[PDB]
Amino acid sequence: AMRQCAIYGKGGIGKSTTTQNLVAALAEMGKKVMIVGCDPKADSTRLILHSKAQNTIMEMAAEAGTVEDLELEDVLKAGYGGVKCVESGGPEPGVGCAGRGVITAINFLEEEGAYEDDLDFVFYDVLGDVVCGGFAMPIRENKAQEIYIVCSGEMMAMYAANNISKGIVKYANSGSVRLGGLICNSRNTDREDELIIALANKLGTQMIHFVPRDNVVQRAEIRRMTVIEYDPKAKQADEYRALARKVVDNKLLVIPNPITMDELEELLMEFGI
Amino acid sequence: AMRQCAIYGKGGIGKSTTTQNLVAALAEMGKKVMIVGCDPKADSTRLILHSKAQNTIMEMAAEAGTVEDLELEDVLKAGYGGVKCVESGGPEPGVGCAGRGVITAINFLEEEGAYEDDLDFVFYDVLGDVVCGGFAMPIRENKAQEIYIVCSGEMMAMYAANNISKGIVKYANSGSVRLGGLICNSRNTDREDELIIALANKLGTQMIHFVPRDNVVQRAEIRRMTVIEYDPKAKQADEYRALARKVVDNKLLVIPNPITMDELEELLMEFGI
Ligand SMILES: Nc1ncnc2c1ncn2[C@@H]1O[C@H](COP(=O)(O)OP(=O)(O)O)[C@@H](O)[C@H]1O
Ligand SMILES: Nc1ncnc2c1ncn2[C@@H]1O[C@H](COP(=O)(O)OP(=O)(O)O)[C@@H](O)[C@H]1O
Ligand SMILES: [Mg+2]
Ligand SMILES: [Mg+2]
Repeated sequence: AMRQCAIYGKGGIGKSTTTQNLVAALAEMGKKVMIVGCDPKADSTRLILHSKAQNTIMEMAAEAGTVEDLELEDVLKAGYGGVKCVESGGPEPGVGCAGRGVITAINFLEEEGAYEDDLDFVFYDVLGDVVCGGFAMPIRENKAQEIYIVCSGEMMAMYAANNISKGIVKYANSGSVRLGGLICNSRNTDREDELIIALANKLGTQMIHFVPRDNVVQRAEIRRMTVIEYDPKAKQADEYRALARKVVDNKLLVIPNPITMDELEELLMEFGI
Repeated sequence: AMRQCAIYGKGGIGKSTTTQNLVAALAEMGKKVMIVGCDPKADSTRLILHSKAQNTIMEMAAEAGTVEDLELEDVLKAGYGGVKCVESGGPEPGVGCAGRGVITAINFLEEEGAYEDDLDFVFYDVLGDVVCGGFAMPIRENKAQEIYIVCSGEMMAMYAANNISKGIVKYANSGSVRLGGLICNSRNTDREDELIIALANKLGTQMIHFVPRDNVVQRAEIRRMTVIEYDPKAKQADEYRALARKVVDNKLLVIPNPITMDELEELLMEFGI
């Protein structure tokens, strides 16, 4: 078996930094992991591959003729800890549907046998500002059973978490997609941990980890690495190791309870952020 | 004539706060303005209307039967300074296309004669994390001739500005949609103004104004008002008045020059943010 997890959240909140560092810690632990980038920014694998980014399935299919002319060994690339990496891509802005590459990529990976038994985890890194088209497909089509939402005390980040939760509820009658937890990516504000714990409780889930804001992230990313690889002794490395451990051990997967706008505003008012 | 302007940018960057405060300053100046909300969050008019939010065209059409059973006087609501307000709405998460309500709303407003000659400005407040579907329609279908992008020194906010610019270039052979400027909504970081000026120059536009981060915004919004209405003597009120004046006087509308990821990273590296 393998656990299929998707990391959702608003743009800029820390999905790709958190996912790649979490996955590096899992690989350091001995797990076999694949990352599938589902964000048109297409830089969700650069820290594993030590790269600028990664050429996308959409791009490679266009140069090869069809997606059928691609081989899995041409598209999947291995980096730190043997983590396997692939990027979906998407159409250029103003053209088509921004999420159409996610559908092409996930179907290609399934057909070409990328979901080999020795994998322990697959992580999809998914744009979450809209929940439609290919960005909704991991939920609609039962591709990611465990959704973890990266957020912060920022109202827009919590709004996005509630919006993604509504999409999970909408498809609860089919498949087995569930909310596994919230990950707080700190803005270095007071009581922020308590705020995200309270939001998780209202939704029916948990805060799986509070990730501190730490400048070592920027120093590692300037060098195209995870903190795990760049400085294994860093305090922040131990934070990602704690997050990875709790994801491995997590057994709470729920159909969430989305909240009203009044509840959100009451949370922010109360915690004085 | 009326000037048709759209405010784009990543989620949470300050589109709705900036737009409503800019428009309030325009109304204080004697201009007649309409705001059209084109973001599914649907709170783009609350500070003009002193409201929680505003019921959307999608919602009202569903309760009335069809969009044809709606009258313009039922949908448009006037608030501070006589500013007229309407919200598009959108489908619930996981269902349909998140931008489909924008198409319905703009077509309804055009057909029902909302673009009456005495209007001086229309502002569309548009989600900009993806440029597709209804969110691309103001550009694709020539609805907003003047695009102003709210951003900040945050890499994701500048990436979004570049992405929106690519969509403008894609439709430059038809209609007259142009980039009018960047608005820096400060994160209170050093040389941030210089950073956004440099980005604007690379794209071929200008920084039309640097909006400071000021807690009076939160104090005004807790009371469902613009800063213009809440505290007309505030320093921040004068900032929005300066922004409004420069939008009125702006004559630079360009087909922008999108930049590469290397150029963006060089900007951040250089300005040491
Ligand atoms: N815990 C953290 N501490 C410091 N910087 C962070 C942290 N998490 C994310 N960042 C920075 O935030 C920016 C955006 O993160 P990213 O993972 O690219 O967001 P997303 O993938 O959600 O768009 C990156 O520059 C990243 O280095
Ligand atoms: N200049 C500013 N100073 C202080 N707070 C701001 C400023 N601009 C925006 N905000 C706050 O940022 C948050 C998001 O702004 P908003 O306009 O709702 O973003 P968007 O419409 O782009 O999603 C709001 O809570 C708003 O009060
Ligand atoms: Mg990312
Ligand atoms: Mg808004």
